[PDB]
Amino acid sequence: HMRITVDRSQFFKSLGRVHRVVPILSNVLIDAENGSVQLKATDLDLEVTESFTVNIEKAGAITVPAYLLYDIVRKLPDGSEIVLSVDSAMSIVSGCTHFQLQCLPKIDFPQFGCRFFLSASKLKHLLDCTQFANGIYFHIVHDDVLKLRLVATDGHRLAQVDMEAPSGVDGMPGVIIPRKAVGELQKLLSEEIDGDVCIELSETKIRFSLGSVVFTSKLVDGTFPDYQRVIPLGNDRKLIVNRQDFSSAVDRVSTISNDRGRAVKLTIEHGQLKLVVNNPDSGSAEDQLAATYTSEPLEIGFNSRYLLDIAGQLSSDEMVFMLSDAVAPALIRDNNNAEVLYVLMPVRV
Amino acid sequence: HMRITVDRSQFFKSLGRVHRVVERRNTVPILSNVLIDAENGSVQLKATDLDLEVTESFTVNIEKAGAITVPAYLLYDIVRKLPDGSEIVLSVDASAMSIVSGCTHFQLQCLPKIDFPEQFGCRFFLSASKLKHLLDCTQFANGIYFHIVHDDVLKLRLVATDGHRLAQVDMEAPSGVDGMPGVIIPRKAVGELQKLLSEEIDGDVCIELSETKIRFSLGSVVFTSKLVDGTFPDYQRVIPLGNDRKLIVNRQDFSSAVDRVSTIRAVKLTIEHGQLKLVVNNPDSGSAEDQLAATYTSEPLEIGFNSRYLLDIAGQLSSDEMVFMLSDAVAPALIRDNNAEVLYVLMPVRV
Repeated sequence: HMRITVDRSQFFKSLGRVHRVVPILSNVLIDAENGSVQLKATDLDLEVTESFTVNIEKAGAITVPAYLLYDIVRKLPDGSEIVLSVDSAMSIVSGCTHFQLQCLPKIDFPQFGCRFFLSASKLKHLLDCTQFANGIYFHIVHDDVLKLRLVATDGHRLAQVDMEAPSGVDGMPGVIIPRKAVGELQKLLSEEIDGDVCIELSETKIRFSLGSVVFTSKLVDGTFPDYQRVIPLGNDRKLIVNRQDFSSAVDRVSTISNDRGRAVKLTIEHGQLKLVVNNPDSGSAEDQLAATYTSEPLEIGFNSRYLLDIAGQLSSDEMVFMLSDAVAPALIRDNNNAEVLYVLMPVRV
Repeated sequence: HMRITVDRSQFFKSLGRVHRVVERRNTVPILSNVLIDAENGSVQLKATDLDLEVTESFTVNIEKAGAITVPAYLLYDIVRKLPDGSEIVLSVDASAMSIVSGCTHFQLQCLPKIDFPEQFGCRFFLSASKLKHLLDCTQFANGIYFHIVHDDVLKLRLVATDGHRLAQVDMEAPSGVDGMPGVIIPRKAVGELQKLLSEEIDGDVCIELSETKIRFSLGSVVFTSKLVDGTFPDYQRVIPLGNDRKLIVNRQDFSSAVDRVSTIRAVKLTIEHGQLKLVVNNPDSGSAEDQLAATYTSEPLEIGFNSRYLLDIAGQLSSDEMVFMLSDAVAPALIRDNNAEVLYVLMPVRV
């Protein structure tokens, strides 16, 4: 048998962590042993586990559907006490509400060279800097000062972010993290308070331990083509604008093409910036802001949403552009931090 | 040719009221636009899907009077993103409109007003709260029948039914109703109307009904709708007459208990003397069980209903107690409050 008694709210919280991530694959395992209960589920490519300490009346395990169970505890009265028992039929009891679910036994349920730690907030920032740009490149750069670097690119468009690497990294290889795994991790980092994250990397998998939670993912098969090939080296013209004034301005003019005319034209003059979106079926838009520009006037266009993601992820009051012509990729960075760097393909305007 | 300066937020609010009616999927280009008529110190927005029309007016200091028709979703999405509390300047020089907010400048493709489409025997008034109350009781149950019953005391009554499943709500009739007939209001108009009353303060609503149309003026807003062609059946045939067994339960304990067991759509109610067990079954998922306190002294009954229809009825009933008028497991149930102004009829299901 198996029998445990849990606080409803503490159990509902513990359950939303595994909520997001084949009859056995829609279920979730509950293992009760040694004064702590561990919830666990997997999609073969990922695995999330959350454990909370509770007094356990009898030890055992069962595999039960996941979304249904989340929905039951959602409706169970707050702060109530739930009793979970077996006698492939699991019983739930909260007051006179007595459920009985169809289950599956645990038996049907499925070396780390590197190990170091990083704050959860610092971790999520690096992913948010790259998530909006296959996978993200996880490697170290040997620059006298080790820099842990993430790189995401799409042919020529690219996003790269660097940070001072912590102890235990030396010797870590270069691995590719699935985009599926990144999203589930930033969801996991959004739903917890800041803390320490233990990153352990094996031959095939990488694991993130955040206290109660442990997330695990397979890795991508392949090699990354030295992304430095797509980054421009000598972009002569330098342009500076207020980041918040710029985001808002880009936000306004792109409304006259909610559709495929997401392109916006940047007319660049000395210390001035005119923005131009046109739509033959909708009309024209215009805005102007003050810029720090002393190069040859340029007219170049970009995608509206790809800008607001980059600007959404930059942090200084000022935005920096390293440009060439209307056809060459731009280089976008902050004015105070060379931690992150972006490369954006121009579009025809 | 026209020039006005409006507060953005007050204009965004004024714009969300008529926002919904515009048919985004419409093919004719003027039907996706919205008319703005500027005259006599107030700005009136108006739009239609041929079947409905909303107009809303707000007072503005007006530099120049004139009119133009501008696409709606484009403009709604634009004004949403403009900084709050700002002032917007809207200009013509037809089918060419200029917008100015700071250094932002738009120029939209429009159509002149002349291209926009254009007697009420009955007229009476109703409190805004009481009106929305009558529809929320009915919305979840084509159209709904609008009529009065002459019961020595006139009773303004709303009826919506699905064969035997039915919803009826009565109210003391106001001045000016005598002579108003019975009309059917499209379900399209009801939903759009319940939204308009959620976004306005309580007040008095002027209902004007003609031979073919009915109009609702709620202060700033003016809503008008076509009526349905057809016949409504004589719903008194549908309401059960002699349901012997009567059962009373706590409304919120009942909703919550039904909500909890319905997580696993029919639920079986085993009714005994002073006892009520709730049971949902699922061969592919399993079973649920609950028990609640009931006021039952009739012959024990086992009868089932749809889970979602209960939570709407209990969601719309208002006393602590819910009442059921039953016969056997196959005869329709009658649910009432204890203020019996409204009543529901639900077909049972096999459980």
